[PDB]
Amino acid sequence: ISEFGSSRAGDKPVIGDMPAQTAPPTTANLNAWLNTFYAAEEKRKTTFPAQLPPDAQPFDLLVINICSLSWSDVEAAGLMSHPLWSHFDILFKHFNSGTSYSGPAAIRLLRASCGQPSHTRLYQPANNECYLFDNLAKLGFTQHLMMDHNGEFGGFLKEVRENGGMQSELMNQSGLPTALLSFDGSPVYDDLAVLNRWLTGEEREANSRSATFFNLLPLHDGNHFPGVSKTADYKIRAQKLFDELDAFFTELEKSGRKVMVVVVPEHGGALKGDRMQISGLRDIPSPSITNVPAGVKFFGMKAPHEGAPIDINQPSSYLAISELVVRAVDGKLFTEDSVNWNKLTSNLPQTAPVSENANAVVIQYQGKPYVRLNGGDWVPYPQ
Ligand SMILES: [Zn+2]
Repeated sequence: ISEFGSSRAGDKPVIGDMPAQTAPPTTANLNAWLNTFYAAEEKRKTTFPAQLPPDAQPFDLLVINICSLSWSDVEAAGLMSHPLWSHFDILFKHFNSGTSYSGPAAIRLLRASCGQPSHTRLYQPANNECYLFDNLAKLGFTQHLMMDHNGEFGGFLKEVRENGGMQSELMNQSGLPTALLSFDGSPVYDDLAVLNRWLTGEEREANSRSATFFNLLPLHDGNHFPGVSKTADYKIRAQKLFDELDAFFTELEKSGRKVMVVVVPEHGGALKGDRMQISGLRDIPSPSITNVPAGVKFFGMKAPHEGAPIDINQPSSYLAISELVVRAVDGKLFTEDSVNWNKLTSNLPQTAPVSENANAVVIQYQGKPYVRLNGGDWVPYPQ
């Protein structure tokens, strides 16, 4: 409503998804903006239904959470035209991962059903309604945890269990082929083999509903082919991963199963360095590191999406993934003769691109990036 417009009697105040940035960019104003962002975010949640309707349709949710993959990395690797990108139904162009470290990224994704917390708040219990997989478990979705690695490094599996709330045994990894040896010496299993094992298991369950969290490490720095001294080239590993995901999408299409696949990277690999951070360093969660390619694809729909993916251009983060899940949770979109793809992809929650690690916050303010180290004065991020 403009200055000489009127609201209607009884109108609620309109709550914007992103707090305004009209004040000049001083330390005090950027500090105040961040506190305003935290306040607004803490009031945001996806509301799941109390129970599924009796005519709900079972399907499987598979969340594919990829370490060390940002749009900047895809560009630097020369992989923007890989066929995988064109295979999604929905593709986010300004999805912010909120952090540049793996543990906090996974916790943020597991807490996708509420607005974005400060880094501090990630490591304290959240409201039960914030845990996406718990919301689904409540509605009868079997929970699965899957990885292409053992989760030992960095206490990652412990963080997923303790702070992410995912209290499920790691799916059996015995007999899987090894694709890489990790920077810590342990195996990174072949992703197509992990996904095919998942697909056989789900196929054993029938018209079950299930929700799987799958974390993938092949793009992490320091990974090598067994016996090879040098770190495998990033673009070779990324091509291999994208070819395996595309092959799996083909397998999923052939299966006829109803599946919602969400691909959401944790954070970038810092393949292309910048003034402050040489290639591979990611202690500051810069815009390049945190703008990641998130996508959604539906399989087994009576009326599948045709043509190129629907681009979501607005600033987004995990809350938008949770909203797409609740829009799908009754399974009815899978059996509709005609889907309103506009409505399905419109009015998704927008989230300002704020990113944090324990010691640093990065924001965009009036279109420019700033960093705050340990609660001190804001400084322009040097890009
Ligand atoms: Zn990671």
